[PDB]
Formats: sequence, C-alpha cells, structure tokens
Amino acid sequence: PKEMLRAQTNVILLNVLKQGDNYVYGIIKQVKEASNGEMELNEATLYTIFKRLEKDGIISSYWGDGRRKYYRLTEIGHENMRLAFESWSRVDKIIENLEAN
Amino acid sequence: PKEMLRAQTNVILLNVLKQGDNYVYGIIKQVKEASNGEMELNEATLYTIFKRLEKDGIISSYWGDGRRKYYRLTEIGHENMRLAFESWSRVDKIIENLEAN
Repeated sequence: PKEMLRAQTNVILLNVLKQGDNYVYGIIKQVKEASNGEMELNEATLYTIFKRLEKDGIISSYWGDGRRKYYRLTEIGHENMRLAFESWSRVDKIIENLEAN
Repeated sequence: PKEMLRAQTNVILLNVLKQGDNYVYGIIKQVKEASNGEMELNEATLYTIFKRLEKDGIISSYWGDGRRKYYRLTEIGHENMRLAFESWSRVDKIIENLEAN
C-alpha cells in the first residue's frame, strides 16, 4: 500500500543520488524513463521524503549555477546504502535457503 | 539501524510462514540455521511484529495439538507478498538500469 510504496520510492531516490547529484525534475524524468514509463513519481511525495532524509543527514542540498537546487547523497547516506546492500543480501540468501526452489 | 532491521525481520518472518505454519521457537531456530548461525532473532521482537501483523490481518494464530501456538500467513498475507515480490522486482530493474554495471 502507501507504506511499501514509500519504502520503494526511498530506495529508488537513494539509488538515483548514489549515481550522481540530481535535481527534482531530472530525478522524476529519469526514474520514469528507467521504469519503462511506469513509475511516475509525485513531486510532493519526493519533498516529504527529502525532508526526512535531510533531517537524518542522509542527503543534503545546494545551489547549482536560474540555478537548480541539487540534492546529493551524503557520506553517511553512502555508508548507509553499503550497510543496507550487505544486510539485504544476507536476507535474500536466507529466503533462498527457505524456498529451496 | 533498528528500522532497517525490523523491515528485514518482517520480510524473513513472512517468508518462513509462507513456507509453512510455524511456532516461535521453531521460527527462531530455522532462521538461525538458514543464516549460517548469524541471525539470532529475539523472541520479544517477534511478538512486537506479530502483534502488528495480526492486527493488520496478515497472520493469524491457532493451537496445534502441551499444544504449541502456531502462526500462519493469511490469504491477505499471501496476496500481499505476491504484490511485494512483483513491485520490488520492478524496483530492482530500475536500479539495474541506473547502475549500468
């Protein structure tokens, strides 16, 4: 539902930034393109998410020379994704063992 | 941190149940075994999670003939995992496009 979607939108946004600092319009457009035109992120939703991410020091913003407002993944954001990737990888292995397909 | 761990524990618990109705001790033991002895789930933590899952109609419990208390994934729980699997699969494809490794 809404929760799973926010969790998914979080993951996508962090991955876009991990690839390069980016601005809102650009992020939305590239996510739509990379999803075969299926995932059309809502701008207000991104702001909700960014507000939480910047409070938690995961992302920061700055002006890029009108000027565009760029968002960037912080050093903490980078570290957190590395942790997430390793821990979720372990979860996948557990599931693989349990399913025994 | 705590949040990501709860999200991960949720995913593992649902997958264990998807494979078969199971009781707390059994779940903890099998998860530890399937994780190479690394993930030792805390019993109180499972109860916190189960309480939320049964309120949301994702899991239910019943007596198995002392009797063990079995937990089972509901029809809704099953449907939700199918939805989750398909949507997260799409998220992975987006990430694959973005990373272009």
